[PDB]
Amino acid sequence: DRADILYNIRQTSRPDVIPTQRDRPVAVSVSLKFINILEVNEITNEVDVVFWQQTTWSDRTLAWNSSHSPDQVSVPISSLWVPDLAAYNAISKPEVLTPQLARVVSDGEVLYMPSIRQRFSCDVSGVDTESGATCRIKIGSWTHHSREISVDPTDDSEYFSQYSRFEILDVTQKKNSVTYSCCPEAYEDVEVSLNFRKK
Amino acid sequence: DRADILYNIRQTSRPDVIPTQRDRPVAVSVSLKFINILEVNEITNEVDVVFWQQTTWSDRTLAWNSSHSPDQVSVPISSLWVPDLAAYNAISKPEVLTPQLARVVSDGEVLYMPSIRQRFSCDVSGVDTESGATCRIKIGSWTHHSREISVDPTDDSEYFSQYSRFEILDVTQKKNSVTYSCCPEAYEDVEVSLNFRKK
Amino acid sequence: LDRADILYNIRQTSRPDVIPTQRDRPVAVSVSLKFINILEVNEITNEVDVVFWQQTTWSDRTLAWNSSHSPDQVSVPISSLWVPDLAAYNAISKPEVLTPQLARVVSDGEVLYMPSIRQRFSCDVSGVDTESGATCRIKIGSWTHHSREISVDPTSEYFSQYSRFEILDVTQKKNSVTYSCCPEAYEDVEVSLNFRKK
Amino acid sequence: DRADILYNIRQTSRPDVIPTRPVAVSVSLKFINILEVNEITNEVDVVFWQQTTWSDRTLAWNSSHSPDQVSVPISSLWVPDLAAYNAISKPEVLTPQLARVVSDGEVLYMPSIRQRFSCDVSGVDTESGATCRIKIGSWTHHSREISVDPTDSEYFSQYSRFEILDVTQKKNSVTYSCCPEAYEDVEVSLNFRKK
Amino acid sequence: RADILYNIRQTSRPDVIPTQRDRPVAVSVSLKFINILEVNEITNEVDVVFWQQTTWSDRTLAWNSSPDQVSVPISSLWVPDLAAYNAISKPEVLTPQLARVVSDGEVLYMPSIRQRFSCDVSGVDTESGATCRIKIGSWTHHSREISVDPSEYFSQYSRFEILVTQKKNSVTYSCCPEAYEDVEVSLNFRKK
Ligand SMILES: Cn1cncc1/C=C1\CCN=C1c1cccnc1
Ligand SMILES: Cn1cncc1/C=C1\CCN=C1c1cccnc1
Ligand SMILES: Cn1cncc1/C=C1\CCN=C1c1cccnc1
Ligand SMILES: Cn1cncc1/C=C1\CCN=C1c1cccnc1
Ligand SMILES: Cn1cncc1/C=C1\CCN=C1c1cccnc1
Repeated sequence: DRADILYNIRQTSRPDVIPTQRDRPVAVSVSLKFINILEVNEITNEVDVVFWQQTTWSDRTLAWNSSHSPDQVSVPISSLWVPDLAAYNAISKPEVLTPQLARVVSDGEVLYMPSIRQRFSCDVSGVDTESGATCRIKIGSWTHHSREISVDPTDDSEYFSQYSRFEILDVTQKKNSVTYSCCPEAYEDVEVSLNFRKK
Repeated sequence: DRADILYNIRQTSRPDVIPTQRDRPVAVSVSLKFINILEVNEITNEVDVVFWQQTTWSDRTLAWNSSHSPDQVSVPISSLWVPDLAAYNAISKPEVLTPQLARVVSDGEVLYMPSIRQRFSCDVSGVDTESGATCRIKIGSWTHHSREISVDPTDDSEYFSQYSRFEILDVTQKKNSVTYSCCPEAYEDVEVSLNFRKK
Repeated sequence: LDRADILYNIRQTSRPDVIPTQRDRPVAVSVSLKFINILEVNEITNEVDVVFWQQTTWSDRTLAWNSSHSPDQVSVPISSLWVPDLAAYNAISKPEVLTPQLARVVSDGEVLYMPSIRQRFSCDVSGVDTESGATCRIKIGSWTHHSREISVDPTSEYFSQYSRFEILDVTQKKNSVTYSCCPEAYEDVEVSLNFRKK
Repeated sequence: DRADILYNIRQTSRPDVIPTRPVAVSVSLKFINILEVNEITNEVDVVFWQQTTWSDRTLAWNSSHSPDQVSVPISSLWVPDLAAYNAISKPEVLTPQLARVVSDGEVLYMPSIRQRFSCDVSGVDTESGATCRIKIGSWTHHSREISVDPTDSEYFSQYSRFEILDVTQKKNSVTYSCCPEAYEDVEVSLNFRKK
Repeated sequence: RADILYNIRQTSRPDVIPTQRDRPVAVSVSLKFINILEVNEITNEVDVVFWQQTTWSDRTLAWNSSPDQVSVPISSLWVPDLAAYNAISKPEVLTPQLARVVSDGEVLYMPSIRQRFSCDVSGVDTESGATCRIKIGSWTHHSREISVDPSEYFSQYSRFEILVTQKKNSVTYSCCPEAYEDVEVSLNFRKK
């Protein structure tokens, strides 16, 4: 049934179409687990970090009966709709470090969690402070407003490399909504706050 | 129904044909919102900047009925005709940092606004004074002259990063039309004047 | 059967997007790293840049043919094949693959893929100047298939005379790990590269 | 109709087939910037417009009651396999890779390119200047299949650390040891100096 | 000439080694060194530019000699999967990726390549200089499938000078029972 399931997903799902249920927004969960902090610059206020970007959402049309079938499959993301998330204050392309496969569950829920390396512009002052710096990253949909996509956040140092020259103090995630000057609509995002200190 | 709207587009879009409309030029709007200034060099006169390149134009073929269907949708740009804009004094290709989706309205109006990192050759003198420097970026079509394509420009620190170590004194944008030595036709560009200084 | 015939059949039966499980059991991937070079280390940042042959074998019994009177093996580009989704967990760059992306398929269905790879890691570089030397640990495991669908197991001679470093020992350990977020276990091979400066 | 002209092109251009009587290719470089110079390694980094023209009569159409010119993606056209022999990086193409096609089958491709070369940089701080020679030619076509013909500080950047004294172009034929066919190249000479 | 490309597209099998009978494909390789660009005697690494002349025969491509040759995209043809074992970067190919095809089936591919190698740089400044050896061979075809058999274009603006030899070698590795043929290129050069 596993090739069957991939087949059913590809015949049934269009990657270029938002899986909106009954003209409700598509609820996406976003969550970052930091793995490393590689380059910090206090003169230019730029940081280099590696993290797992956990992204989950639902496409109920994908679902299948798993009484005698596998409960899950791994699928190339090029066969799915994936939300067009962006980090607003990113100053580089995000470098994907892991195979780009999503996990689909028989109920129609999807998990995509690449490990990503990326550079951001953010407040770095206090890095050499026992209070540490707090760097804020904002992530949301680039071209879908809140009527279509809604972004909700789900040991902060649990998988953090210990060989990093930095140490994490806390990670906190909060939901925001913003309307920009060019356009009438609002865009939901998550601000992740990364509190870290040099060692 | 968002799916039915998109198939229609995929069927009739013609990515390689200017939606020219009866030998009148396509009227393109171009507008930059500077987001960050990352590096500057007074001796080489080079600049590294991140900006939103907002681009709008009409494709009539793309229109549909929004009465019982949605007003607009996100489309991959690989599925559309896109203006062949180039920045004349660019010295790198643009690194596109965001998903390459454009917004298409049922009236055929297309919005495409990517965050872009690029490096330019321009006048950096003054960057360390209070008066600041004035760097000019020129954007036009590369292969469509005045009759085929027209570009028109349409708060300057509204989206600028507060963690940048530069700041914007003013942004101004004026239209222009130039004939080159090689060929008789004229080309339109938008001239953008970034007046900024080191904080 | 000729080489063309074998490739034709592989293209007819291969399904690059779908794991080739035998009934119930997990695909048993084998992995061993053969280190060729250690190019840049940083004692301050704890980052290494290494070159290695990633020898990877596994079985896809659907590909099999009778080779009594035909070739026993062919080379196939990996896009024609299902390949395991292995990741180095503590890598901080993509793998630069240096060799032609070709796999070797045996008539019984065994597959061998062994790319030469240059990659950068985040590991312990302390003591690289010491007699004890440094011990960098590289962790490799399936990224999206848990232990019931993929298992990985471990299977200095070709290390460059010209590197600025010498190898002391290379050991491997198997781990199985369930993570905070998700209910499954994921297997990996931990390789320990014990090296020091000449 | 402009759509109609492209449709015709797609089913009329064999991108893999040269259209021949050697194809006559015109090459000229208009320099936009000199970005780096390294007097010790003899390396230069430059930005230039590559004007490339050639005829593809197979592509022609009727100009009356018809648009005289269209913009076409080069991926859909044959294009000369030009290469710079003293290049030491791949060309970064800074512009959209579209050609323009006239109704009489004349073709224009003029990308903006950044590229690094190995050439003589001695004298760049001299009043006389330095003279950097770039040689361009077809890589796999000999004289009987392709000839290259060559057709100023005019578009050169005011903000460059350097200025152009003179640009000159010559034609050459060369036979290499490996193969007995002849290859034509246009040698472009750049006399420039630090201001 | 359009017809020849049509046939080649028609009969050419890019993924299938074109072995005749039971014998291996004879691949000729030779490097023409054009430029040595960087050198690091500390790390023993070099960055060079060379032309790689690679030639071999594929008879599924032949035509009744119409002109003798045509230029083809290598994407249209089987190409030998040579790799340089002591490479530490991917090849950066600087020329159009086009192969010349003779009517008899001879194929010639010669790109200009820029690559960094790991080799012996010790003494490059010395009168003796250093000597880098670049080993080149098929990565996944053993000696029964592929056999590999082996200075006037150097740039005068290079900061380096060349005092070049080529040798055949055949290697059986610990993992596997077959032998892999290679060519070792030996290059003695010093700082100018
Ligand atoms: C700045 N920003 C944050 N999240 C999304 C955006 C981009 C905007 C703001 C409004 N218009 C859009 C848009 C619409 C269509 C295509 N691309 C961007
Ligand atoms: C320099 N420039 C500014 N805007 C567009 C250009 C490019 C030029 C100048 C005129 N001829 C063209 C051309 C013609 C055909 C194909 N590509 C470019
Ligand atoms: C950290 N790690 C090691 N091996 C795999 C992972 C990633 C995780 C573990 C939890 N679930 C996954 C997953 C599942 C589906 C898609 N992507 C990631
Ligand atoms: C050095 N050069 C200048 N123009 C062409 C060349 C390359 C050579 C030398 C002769 N024949 C070739 C060739 C033939 C087929 C494919 N690639 C290169
Ligand atoms: C190390 N080396 C030198 N020349 C070729 C090689 C690669 C080898 C050695 C034996 N087995 C392989 C192989 C076989 C199939 C696919 N990939 C690699």
